[PDB]
Amino acid sequence: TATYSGNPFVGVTPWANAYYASEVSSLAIPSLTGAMATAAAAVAKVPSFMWLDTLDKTPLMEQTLADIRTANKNGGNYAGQFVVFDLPDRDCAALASNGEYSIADGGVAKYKNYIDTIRQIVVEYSDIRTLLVIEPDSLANLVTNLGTPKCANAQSAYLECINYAVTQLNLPNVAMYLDAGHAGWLGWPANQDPAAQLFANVYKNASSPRALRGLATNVANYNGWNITSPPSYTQGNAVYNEKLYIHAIGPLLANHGWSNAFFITDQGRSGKQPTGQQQWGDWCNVIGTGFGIRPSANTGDSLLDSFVWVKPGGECDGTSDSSAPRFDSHCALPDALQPAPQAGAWFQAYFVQLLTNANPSFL
Ligand SMILES: *[C@@H]1O[C@H](CO)[C@@H](O)[C@H](O)[C@H]1NC(C)=O
Ligand SMILES: *[C@@H]1O[C@H](CO)[C@@H](O)[C@H](O)[C@H]1NC(C)=O
Ligand SMILES: *[C@H]1O[C@H](CO)[C@@H](O)[C@H](O)[C@@H]1O
Ligand SMILES: *[C@H]1O[C@H](CO)[C@@H](O)[C@H](O)[C@@H]1O
Ligand SMILES: *[C@H]1O[C@H](CO)[C@@H](O)[C@H](O)[C@@H]1O
Ligand SMILES: *[C@H]1O[C@H](CO)[C@@H](O)[C@H](O)[C@@H]1O
Ligand SMILES: *[C@H]1O[C@H](CO)[C@@H](O)[C@H](O)[C@@H]1O
Ligand SMILES: *[C@H]1O[C@H](CO)[C@@H](O)[C@H](O)[C@@H]1O
Ligand SMILES: *[C@H]1O[C@H](CO)[C@@H](O)[C@H](O)[C@@H]1O
Repeated sequence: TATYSGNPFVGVTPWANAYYASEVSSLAIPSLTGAMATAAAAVAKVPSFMWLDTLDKTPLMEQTLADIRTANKNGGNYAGQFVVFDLPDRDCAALASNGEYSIADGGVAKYKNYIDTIRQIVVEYSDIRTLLVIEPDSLANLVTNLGTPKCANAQSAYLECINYAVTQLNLPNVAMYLDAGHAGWLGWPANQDPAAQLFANVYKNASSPRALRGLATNVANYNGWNITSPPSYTQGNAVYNEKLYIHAIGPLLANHGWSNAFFITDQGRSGKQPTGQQQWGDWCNVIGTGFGIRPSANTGDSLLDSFVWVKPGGECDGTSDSSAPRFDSHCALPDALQPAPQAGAWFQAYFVQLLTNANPSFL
């Protein structure tokens, strides 16, 4: 049951990790009352992805897989879900990056060690199907942000590191999905082909890895999956939702050598449409959002393997504190909820917002 054919989401149930469940029960619930905290308890049972944003997060991955092995040894049929996110000079186009490795200070070698560490864990838990999202906010920058010096200089490192990750994690119990931005980034007509070309090149350059199932879209973003009317901030783009995006880029990938590419789409913060975004490019702790379509493989779509919740709702995108290190001005915009703590830290007011605006509702 660890190995699979076709859609890796079919035949298993994604695991709802203890890490996120702890945050909800210990940081959120003690502050909620009645209907609200009962609804919060339910959110903790919805499976979401765990982010390995630092090397010191790897022991947590092993800990999670141990829990799953027991659950399965205890009759479960669960699969792990993780995000590989520690590229050197990470988020090259961002005003502030929390990435621990730098290309200038042997970041490529450090990244390979990080991948070697993850591989050993996956080989150790060969009995568990592991679903992985590979490096969000990486390759998309190579399509539109080469005008930014940091991205231009990180191009070779990004491609070398991604090749290593994809080849070293190419195992029977693994299913990988390369991050491919979203409709508002690569969905624009002029960006579709250049993007398809790059992703197809990465695939073929890694010798068409069996484990590389396809692409992941809308990660940590808020686009709707199949909304019938275009939000004002999408003006000028015919591809205004994720469904239109994957169906546009799908055939293009085939034209470039990558046939049979499938997709997964983040809907964890897409429940309320339109959102409170004043501009499509606004990504930090956006106001007017809610939990969206629940994770499921019954997508009613030919290209979507599953709806997923990659970015865990409640965990901060970045701080709004100007006197704080790693401060990004995008988190201080009128459509960003404030005050916001450090990236990854629990953001209670944001969690309550998502819970209140949820669709399907939890209340
Ligand atoms: C192909 O793989 C090599 C490493 O073997 C890497 O250096 C190169 O950047 C990759 N090229 C592309 C287009 O992915
Ligand atoms: C959008 O997708 C959801 C989930 O598959 C479905 O319930 C809904 O009917 C769809 N709406 C439209 C307009 O296609
Ligand atoms: C998935 O594939 C493995 C071998 O790669 C088999 O042992 C298993 O039964 C399933 O077919
Ligand atoms: C996880 O749990 C679901 C129940 O919704 C099963 O259908 C699946 O086979 C796995 O055991
Ligand atoms: C359970 O785990 C979460 C995530 O680390 C903590 O925030 C919480 O305090 C508890 O230890
Ligand atoms: C944290 O713990 C509480 C109480 O056990 C649960 O209700 C919640 O779902 C989460 O697991
Ligand atoms: C959240 O963390 C607290 C300890 O800080 C636990 O008591 C609780 O059960 C949950 O794991
Ligand atoms: C729950 O959230 C409240 C804020 O509404 C905090 O005061 C409390 O410490 C807990 O984090
Ligand atoms: C939500 O509902 C549950 C079930 O009655 C309660 O235990 C909780 O206190 C909240 O009111």
